[PDB]
Amino acid sequence: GSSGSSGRSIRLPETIDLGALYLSMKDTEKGIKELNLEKDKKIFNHCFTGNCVIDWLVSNQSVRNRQEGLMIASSLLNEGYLQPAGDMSKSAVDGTAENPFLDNPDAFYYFPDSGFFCEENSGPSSG
Repeated sequence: GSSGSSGRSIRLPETIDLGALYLSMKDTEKGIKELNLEKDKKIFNHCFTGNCVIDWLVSNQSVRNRQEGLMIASSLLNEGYLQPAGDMSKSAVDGTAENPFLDNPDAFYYFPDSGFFCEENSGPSSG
């Protein structure tokens, strides 16, 4: 255990700790549910959509509304708690945007701990 906060103002909710939050999402029943979708000829396993993440925070009484979860969800991607999956969010976390999160149902995300494995789905060719 080690504490010692510093600074004039605090953007993030001092009453919360990203680290502790990410743990709640790791839960099977008290965490964010994942799925198996295929994009850009690639089936990402153990991947969840954006919206799901945002809501998951609201339902857990972590935020007041979606927008509110935008910060918590965005920070998770800045620290590493969340990993982008798809040229969609990927282009964001790389682009010049205060928040890498897209709070969109088309944006996928995976945990750095969850057994994430991407499989390239080949296509039917001729000859």
